[PDB]
Amino acid sequence: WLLSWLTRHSTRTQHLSVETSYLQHESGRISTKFEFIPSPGNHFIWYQGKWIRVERNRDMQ
Amino acid sequence: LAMARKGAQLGLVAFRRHYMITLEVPARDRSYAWLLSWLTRHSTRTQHLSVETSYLQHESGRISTKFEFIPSPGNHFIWYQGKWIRVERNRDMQMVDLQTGTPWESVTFTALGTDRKVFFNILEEARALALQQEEGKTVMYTAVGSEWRTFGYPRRRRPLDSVVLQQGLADRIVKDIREFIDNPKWYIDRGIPYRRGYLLYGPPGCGKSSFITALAGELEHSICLLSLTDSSLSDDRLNHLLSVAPQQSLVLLEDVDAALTFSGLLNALDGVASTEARIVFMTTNYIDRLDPALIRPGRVDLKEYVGYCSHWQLTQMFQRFYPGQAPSLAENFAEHVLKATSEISPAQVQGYFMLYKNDPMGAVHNIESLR
Amino acid sequence: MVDLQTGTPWESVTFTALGTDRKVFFNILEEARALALQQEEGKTVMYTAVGSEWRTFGYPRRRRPLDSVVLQQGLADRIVKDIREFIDNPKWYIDRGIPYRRGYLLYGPPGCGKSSFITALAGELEHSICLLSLTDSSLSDDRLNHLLSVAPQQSLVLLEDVDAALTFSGLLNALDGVASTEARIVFMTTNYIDRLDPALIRPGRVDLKEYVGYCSHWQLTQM
Amino acid sequence: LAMARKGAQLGLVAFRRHYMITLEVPARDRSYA
Ligand SMILES: Nc1ncnc2c1ncn2[C@@H]1O[C@H](COP(=O)(O)OP(=O)(O)O)[C@@H](O)[C@H]1O
Ligand SMILES: Nc1ncnc2c1ncn2[C@@H]1O[C@H](COP(=O)(O)OP(=O)(O)O)[C@@H](O)[C@H]1O
Ligand SMILES: [Mg+2]
Ligand SMILES: [Mg+2]
Repeated sequence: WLLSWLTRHSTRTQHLSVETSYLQHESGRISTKFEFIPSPGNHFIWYQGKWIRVERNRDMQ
Repeated sequence: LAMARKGAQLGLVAFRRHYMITLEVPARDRSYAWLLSWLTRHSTRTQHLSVETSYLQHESGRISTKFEFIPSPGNHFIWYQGKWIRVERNRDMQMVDLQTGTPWESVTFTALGTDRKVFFNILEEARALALQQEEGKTVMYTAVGSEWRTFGYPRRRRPLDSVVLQQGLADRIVKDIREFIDNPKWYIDRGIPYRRGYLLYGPPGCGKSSFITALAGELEHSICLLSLTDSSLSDDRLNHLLSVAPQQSLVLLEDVDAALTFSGLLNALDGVASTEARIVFMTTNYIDRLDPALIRPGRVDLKEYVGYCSHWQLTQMFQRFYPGQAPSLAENFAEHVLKATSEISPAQVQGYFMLYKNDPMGAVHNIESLR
Repeated sequence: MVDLQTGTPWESVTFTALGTDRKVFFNILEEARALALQQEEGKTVMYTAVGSEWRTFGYPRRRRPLDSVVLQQGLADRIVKDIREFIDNPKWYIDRGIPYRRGYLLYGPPGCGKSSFITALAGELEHSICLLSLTDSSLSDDRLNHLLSVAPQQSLVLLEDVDAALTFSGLLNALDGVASTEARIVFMTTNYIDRLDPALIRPGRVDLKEYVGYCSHWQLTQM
Repeated sequence: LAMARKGAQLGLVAFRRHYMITLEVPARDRSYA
């Protein structure tokens, strides 16, 4: 929910990661749609208030 | 102090650069194959490559081995519409436990340009490649009691050009069925059951069951074969099986003339308490046993007769079984064939060419044996 | 660490060359494949129908070479050409609406090599065999239609002593069934051709009639 | 300071060699045998 809102709200973003939907229904029918979310790192977005620092970071766990 | 001040400024500059740069990272999301395959085709001149081996050991003693090459761990430089792009595939100290116990893999694409219209094309190209590589197959379903299960391997799609009927006879049915799939809102909004009826009738061996087999493969739909001569089939067995049919499928009935009763067939064909997106096809070798009121709109939305071979069917079938021949040979043949036979079904034309496979001119000189 | 198989270190092998041409490694991988495949030798796996299902029958037999069954000259090559033409041309059938199936009939005196040759032919083409004798007691009309409808890919169907044929009327959909799998080759063996109907051996059901006779002068020199 | 200066020049030369050097790596894809 959060990630979808981020992409919808910004509409103008640089670092993005690709998630692929492989809805291979058992009929030979393959349905593929692309859902875009921000990539590994930090982003800045504009809201009613001042610029907000958003960060998505990976760990060793 | 001096080093710390220099380091902080550098990092800030990189972030500003990142805004005017571009980064994409996919991690084991089944995008690797599509992206990587496009990369090798696009570069054509590459140094560091890794080998993935395909071991398609079909159970027949047959071992099939092919090598698929992809770039190795590290970085590469490619030339595109924009300025030179730095592509890197890098390994990490983290580990995946899901599939095979292998290192986590990250692929990063960094470009000089500030326009993001480029990658939309790149991803789509990979989808085109992956679907071009794979070939569609029609999945067949067989009723095992009250449920459906896959039957053998996915069969290869018989092309629609093989079943050769009169001109405009195949195109009129295609228009009706393509309209049904592309308009799901017109039905439910108006409370109409989202179902479409079709009937093909005629003498045996005309192509009633032949055409329906090839139509589903073109539309990327499955088929539910059902002969009305089974011994373990009853009335209650059939009502359930037609309600749990896979989506994007066509229901086929063979030799409806032997109807099971006629009065009990009403609620079976058009049941209000039934699923949506159901397409039914009906084939009967003898129309002289069905009631004319059975084929009205609501149950059958298009009546069409499938007759013997016409001149249009003979000229085209002669070119399928004997390609590369002169057009005049596909006129002397169709001329004398109809002159020696009053009525001839395609099943007899399909079997006659089996005596002279890939042997033109023999069919014109040996028409009298068909008496 | 690998947790999949055995708890071993993950292993990577690197080949590094100074030269700028990539023609070298293409040869290296190919030679390695040849070495491993030369060592192993293929075996023909035999399958037997136990009622309505299929089960393995004994161990994989050692492939009897095709030169062991010694028939007249040109008889082994004509059958190889006909069946290799069928396997290597799957597009010629479906495009023309013909069922992708091939019929074969072998007739002659008993003990001439009809069933012997079929054992060696599948080994040459690296195909399996589905043994089926026409003397079973639990076999009926519907029982045979099911077994013939799920054939393994790259396999040959064998029939023993077709002369003693289960009913004849129910055999029509069994021989040429529209609802059957693709890439299916059927073989028929009868020790007496004087019991089959002439309309039973037409194209569509039987695509090649072949007689197996006694030893000629050429066969004695080779044996 | 000294260490940082030396590393930058050396590392770049290797990258130039990477284009002029071919590499093949298989990883436990049943090609090891
Ligand atoms: N109109 C046609 N064009 C090409 N082939 C046909 C046609 N009609 C029938 N055939 C061939 O006849 C065979 C069986 O036809 P079938 O579907 O059993 O006829 P029906 O279902 O009308 O009794 C198939 O192998 C098919 O290729
Ligand atoms: N043409 C042949 N060449 C070599 N051996 C043969 C030949 N024909 C038959 N045999 C031998 O005969 C035995 C049984 O033959 P079989 O396959 O039962 O004959 P059929 O099946 O024609 O009745 C086998 O041991 C086989 O080695
Ligand atoms: Mg029919
Ligand atoms: Mg015998």
